[PDB]
Amino acid sequence: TQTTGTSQTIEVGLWGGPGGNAWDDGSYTGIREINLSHGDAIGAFSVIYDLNGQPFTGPTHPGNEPSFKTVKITLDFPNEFLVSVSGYTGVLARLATGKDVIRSLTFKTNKKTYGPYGKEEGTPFSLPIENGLIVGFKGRSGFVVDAIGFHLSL
Amino acid sequence: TQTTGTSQTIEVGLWGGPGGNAWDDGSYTGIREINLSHGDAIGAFSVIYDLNGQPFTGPTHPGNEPSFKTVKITLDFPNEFLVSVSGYTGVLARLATGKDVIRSLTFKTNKKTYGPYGKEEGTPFSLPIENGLIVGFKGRSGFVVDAIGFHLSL
Amino acid sequence: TQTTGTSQTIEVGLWGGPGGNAWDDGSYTGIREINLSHGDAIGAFSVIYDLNGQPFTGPTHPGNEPSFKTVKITLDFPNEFLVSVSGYTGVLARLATGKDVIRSLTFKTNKKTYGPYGKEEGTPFSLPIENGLIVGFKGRSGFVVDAIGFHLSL
Amino acid sequence: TQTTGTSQTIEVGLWGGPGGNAWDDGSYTGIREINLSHGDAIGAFSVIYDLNGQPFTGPTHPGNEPSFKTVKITLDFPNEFLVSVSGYTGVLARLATGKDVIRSLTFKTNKKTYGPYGKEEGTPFSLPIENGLIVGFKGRSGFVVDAIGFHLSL
Ligand SMILES: OC[C@H]1O[C@H](O)[C@@H](O)[C@@H](O)[C@@H]1O
Ligand SMILES: OC[C@H]1O[C@H](O)[C@@H](O)[C@@H](O)[C@@H]1O
Ligand SMILES: OC[C@H]1O[C@H](O)[C@@H](O)[C@@H](O)[C@@H]1O
Repeated sequence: TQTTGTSQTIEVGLWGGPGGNAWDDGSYTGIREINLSHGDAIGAFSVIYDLNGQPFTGPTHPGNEPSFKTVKITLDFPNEFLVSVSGYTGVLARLATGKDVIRSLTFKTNKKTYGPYGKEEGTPFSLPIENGLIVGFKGRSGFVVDAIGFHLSL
Repeated sequence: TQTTGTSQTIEVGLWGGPGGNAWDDGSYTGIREINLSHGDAIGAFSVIYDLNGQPFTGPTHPGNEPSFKTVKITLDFPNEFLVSVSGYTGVLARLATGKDVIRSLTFKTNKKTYGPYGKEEGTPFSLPIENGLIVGFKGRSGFVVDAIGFHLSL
Repeated sequence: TQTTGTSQTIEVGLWGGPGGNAWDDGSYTGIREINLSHGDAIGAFSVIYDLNGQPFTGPTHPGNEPSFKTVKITLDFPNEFLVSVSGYTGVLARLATGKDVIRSLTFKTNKKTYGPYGKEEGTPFSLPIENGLIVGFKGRSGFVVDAIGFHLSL
Repeated sequence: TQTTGTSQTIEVGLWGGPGGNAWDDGSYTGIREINLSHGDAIGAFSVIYDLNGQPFTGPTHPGNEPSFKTVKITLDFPNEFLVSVSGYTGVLARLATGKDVIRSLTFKTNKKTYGPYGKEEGTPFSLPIENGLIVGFKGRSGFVVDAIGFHLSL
């Protein structure tokens, strides 16, 4: 029985720690571009989604670490799409929190692999996808990316 | 196995005739407002969708009947949502095509009923929903709304 | 946020009256065969669903009209599937209920059309499908099929 | 547009190695009971799924480990359901294959945590779920569980 007016999607995650502040881009129809920054961890994470055949810039999550290396991943949408997302979660000493954050991220599409970005240290995690698509990102950010999760759809 | 980068939704319809030009707004996360015009049939039809908590103006489908009366259905989103859409499909004498067009439309939410709009003549049709939501509209339009269909999602 | 252990599917309908007793076959992987009976209305209705590549006999809804013509619709699963279900709802005088029942049903697959079964009198209804599949039937039955609805899935 | 009569679900995984023989239980509407055996790895793995309110015995994947202790996880379905499945993948010396297998598994429902089962050695993996349900299991098995994956649905 329907009890709310907002549609929903399957959501997996989050991988990472409880620090930072929660954010959720919601869901769209695909992924066109990913902009992130990295160093000893993943700092910024912002996405340009596809919305019914046209680009749609999602809310930004730059974090507050200005010294990281910036990276732009432009996917050959719609022929190229993610088939796997993996990374590492662990404590970053200079944060003085003792709580896990996203240390590294790797993006694998049906065409190639982007990454690893950041530092592969801590506990690894991976989300291989056999059927379906990531149609949205969610997570937690403070100084850097604390945690990440994904909205999935057929 | 995934073979495309564009996600999908269930699609039902179309109800109505083969006339006019086909249109499809695509899919979103909900419905915020519906703007239509009616006389001896449904003329204009445009929707303001919800996209992850923010309104998104969908493509317009004004048709071409300057004499029709305009109507604005502003839903109390997300608390209020459609639980049924019904209407009538039939020929319009002045079109002299022998083909059906959307003569009438009635929108029923969990809070109230809007309509009927237009003229309830021809063959009735209806889409009562028990679980899930309409997250997008599609159809065909010329001078009036020739046909209509819906994208559905949980 | 998940709150129950039972998965769900989009559900449309019901079309028909409030008489008889409610039933819901639930959802499966597809439809292999439909067995029904018809005369001046639709009497018995039971389905052989597909459950992950193997047939699964669904709950029976025999009704109580022994005089009806019995029909078996064996689909060439999985290449053949329903793209539309339509019919008529209305009062059947002899039932002495004054409530609408399923007077007629027509099943259209991508290969051919089965029916019309029963009597095409009353109010028509139709569910044409552009994307997705009927993966389960639900409704209400007494001596005949009082109402019917469908579970949809990609 | 629909082009096949077989419905589908999102599928994630597999986690583990390439050894053993592939299997896929397919999808259902829930999980009632999980049966497995464990020692220095996960040996047997079977499930009693829910299929529209009734139990459905899933295909068996006993592997072949006489010394492994057997566990029967009977969930308080439908109120109790998995919110996370995690474990470890890695080589098991005695198998003499040099390929990764499922060394350990932990099941976390909204009520309690079951496990860890087996030995937490090798590379960890985890599937936390925020929205949706695991409605089917798939993987590869030989003497033990070589790999595992999941079918997800709302
Ligand atoms: O983002 C990493 C870290 O940044 C700051 O130290 C704070 O916002 C923490 O709460 C957060 O965990
Ligand atoms: O099925 C038609 C009719 O059969 C019986 O008379 C009863 O079960 C009614 O409630 C039902 O409407
Ligand atoms: O299951 C572990 C192992 O068992 C046997 O040795 C074979 O079936 C292998 O292919 C498999 O990897």
